[PDB]
Amino acid sequence: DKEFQVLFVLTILTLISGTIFYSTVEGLRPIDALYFSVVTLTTVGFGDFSPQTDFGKIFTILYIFIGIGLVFGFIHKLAVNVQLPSILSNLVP
Amino acid sequence: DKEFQVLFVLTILTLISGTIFYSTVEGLRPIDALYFSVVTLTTVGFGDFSPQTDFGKIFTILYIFIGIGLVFGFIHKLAVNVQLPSILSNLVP
Amino acid sequence: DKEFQVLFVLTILTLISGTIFYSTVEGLRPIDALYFSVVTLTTVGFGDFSPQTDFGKIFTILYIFIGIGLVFGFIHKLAVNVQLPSILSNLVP
Amino acid sequence: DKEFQVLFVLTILTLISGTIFYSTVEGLRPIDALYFSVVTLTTVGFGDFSPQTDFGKIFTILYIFIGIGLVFGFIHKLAVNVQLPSILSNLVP
Ligand SMILES: [K+]
Ligand SMILES: [K+]
Ligand SMILES: [K+]
Ligand SMILES: [K+]
Repeated sequence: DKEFQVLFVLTILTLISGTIFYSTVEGLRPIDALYFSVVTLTTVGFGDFSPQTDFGKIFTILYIFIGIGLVFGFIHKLAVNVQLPSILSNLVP
Repeated sequence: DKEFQVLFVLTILTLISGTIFYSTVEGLRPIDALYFSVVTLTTVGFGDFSPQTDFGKIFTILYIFIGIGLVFGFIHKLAVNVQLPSILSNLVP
Repeated sequence: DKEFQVLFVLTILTLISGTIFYSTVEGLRPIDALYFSVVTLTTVGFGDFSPQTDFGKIFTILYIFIGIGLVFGFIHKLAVNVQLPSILSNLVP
Repeated sequence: DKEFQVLFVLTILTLISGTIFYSTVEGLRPIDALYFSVVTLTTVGFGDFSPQTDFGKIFTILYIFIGIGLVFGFIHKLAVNVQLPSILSNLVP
C-alpha cells in the first residue's frame, strides 16, 4: 500500500503536467487536457483531441515514453493490491 | 476455471455499467454504448464514439483506470486457461 | 520455434477471418479489411476504418476478446524467440 | 544499462525507419512522420495521421508486428532500470 501511494502520487503528478502542458500550448480547456492526457498514457488514444502544434507533437512523443511506464505500473498495483483483495473478500463464505 | 468465471462475471458487470452510463449520459444506443465500452477498456480506442460531455469525460478517465485491469485480467486467463488448452488438444497425435 | 510456428499460423488464421468478415459485412476492400484487423487486434485502433453496422460492432467486440491474446502471444515470441537472438548475434565480438 | 543502451539504439533506428518511410510514401513532414511512428508503435493510435496508400497500409502492418516488441521492451527497461531507481533515490531518508 505504500508502494500504491507512491505510484498514485507519481501518476497524479504526471497527469498534472500533461494537463498544464496541453491547456497552455494546445489551448485545451483544463478538463479536456486532463482527459486527453489520460486517454494518451493509457494508450486508448481516441484522437478526439490530438496535438496540432509541433511543440505539442514533440512533447507528446516524450510524454508517452516517460508516462506509459508509471501509468501502467500504477494500474497494475491498483488491480493487484487493491481490486484483487476486495474482490476476494466479497466472495468469502 | 473458477477464476475464469469470476473474471468473466466481473467483466460482464463492468461492461454493463459502461453500457448504462454511455447510453444515458452520452445518449448512445445501448449497442453503441457496449461497443464503445469494449473499444475503450481493451485500449483499442477507435474514437468513432467518444464522450462529448464533461460528465462523460470524467467517467471515462475513472472507467479506464478501474476497468483496464480486470478486462486484461479476463483476457489473459481466457488466453491461458481456455484458448491455450484447446489449441494444444487440437495438435495431439 | 515450433511454438513460434503455431502462433504464426494461428495469427494468420485470425487475420484471414477478420479480412473475410470486414470485406463482406462492412464492405471493405480485402487489403483495408486486413489492415483494419491488424490495427484492431494490436490495439492501435486508428479508427480510419471502424465498423458501421451492428453486425460489425458485435463481431468486433468478440474478435477483440478472442484475438488480442494470440496476437500478443505471437508478438511476444517473435520478440523473444526471433528478434532477441538475432540482435544478440549481431553484437558478438 | 548496457541493455538499456541497446534498446535505446534499436528504438531510435526503428523510429528513423518509420520517419523516412512515412515522409516519403505517405508524404508527411518528417516531424509528423516521427510523431506518427511513435503514436503507432506505442499503440496509442490517435489516427490524426494514418496511411492512405496501400503501400503505407502494408508497411504499417509489418512495422507494428516488428516494432511493438522492441518499443515496449525499451519502455519496460526505461521504467525498471532508469525511472525506478531515480524515484527510490528521491525517497531516501
Ligand atoms: K493500446
Ligand atoms: K489505441
Ligand atoms: K483513434
Ligand atoms: K486509438
